[PDB]
Amino acid sequence: MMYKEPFGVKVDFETGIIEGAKKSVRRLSDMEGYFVDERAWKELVEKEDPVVYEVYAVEQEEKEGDLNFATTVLYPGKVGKEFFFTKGHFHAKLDRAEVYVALKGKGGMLLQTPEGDAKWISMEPGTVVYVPPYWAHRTVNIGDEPFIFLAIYPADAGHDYGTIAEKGFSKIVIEENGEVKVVDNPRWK
Amino acid sequence: MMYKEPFGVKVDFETGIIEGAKKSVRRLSDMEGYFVDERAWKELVEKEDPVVYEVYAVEQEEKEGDLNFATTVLYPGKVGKEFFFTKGHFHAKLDRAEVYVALKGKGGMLLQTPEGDAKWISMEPGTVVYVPPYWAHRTVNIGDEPFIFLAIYPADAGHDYGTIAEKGFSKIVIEENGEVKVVDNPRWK
Repeated sequence: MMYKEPFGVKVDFETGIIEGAKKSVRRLSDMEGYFVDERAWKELVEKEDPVVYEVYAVEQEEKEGDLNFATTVLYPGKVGKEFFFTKGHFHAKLDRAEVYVALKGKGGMLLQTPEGDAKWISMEPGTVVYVPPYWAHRTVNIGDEPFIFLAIYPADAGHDYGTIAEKGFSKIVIEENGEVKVVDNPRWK
Repeated sequence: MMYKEPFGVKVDFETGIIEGAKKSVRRLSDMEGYFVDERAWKELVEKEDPVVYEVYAVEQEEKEGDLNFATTVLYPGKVGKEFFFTKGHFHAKLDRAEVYVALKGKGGMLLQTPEGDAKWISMEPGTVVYVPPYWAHRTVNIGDEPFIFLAIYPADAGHDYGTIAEKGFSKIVIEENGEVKVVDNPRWK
């Protein structure tokens, strides 16, 4: 049979860049509906429209058994009181796991079951997080430097319904009085 | 529903040690039959019998779509002219990818299809390697310090060590006149 060609690629742990990867940039204007304080979001778009995160994906063709990987630079910031985050993956094939790996910065992972029972895991350099089957997840930057991480998902997991852009997550992550706080999301029904 | 608990663990990128992950120690005496030079293997066993490599492993119950992960401290050394390696596996379920991430040290990967065609990939820090479906593989240390790395594989890939001592890999990796060389395995048939 014709076997796939194996390869090695370099990754900078200080910049998350992979040479040759499929780059993708998400600005704040690409995240309408996602943050709670919708007016802060408007003010911050017109006046800067900052970069929220960069992804560097190395994805295969979507077969059972095969693996994709991805680095993300998630930049620091706030939209109101709420911390910058990724859009949030919820899988098409639900019982896939994912392994995330912290490379540089301070952050964490917001997780939730389909019904919205929530879990928060802190992430410093070196922390490897196992996302189990059936869990949604989104990564948040809770520090002052870019949070960079490597992600390893199955090729056949996908991203769709259970949508985050209209529905979202049971809890949000915010800064109250210097301190980090996982609290309830008022927009979650 | 019954859902699995997500978690974080802490991986030291300077030492390989995952906290509370449970070690496997393979000392030279556990790799009988693996290195071309059987007689240098006996000699080096009698005298010292060192730990060739350690594995700190976080596994799930094997279940299509779940992932394990594990670091390896592959210690440095040689058996005659041939550098120290992992025993290396074909998977029990063959069409399964892995992804490796090199953390410290200097090394490489040896890879091979069921029919024998080899492939060598340099690994230094930053090197992520995609091990595609249907390939066996073995990690090799080629410098004077430990080669430490992380691996993420499908939880149900299983473990075929049998084809690899019995038959071998088609190519071995040795030091010859100071420079690292990848050559044919005299054992190979």
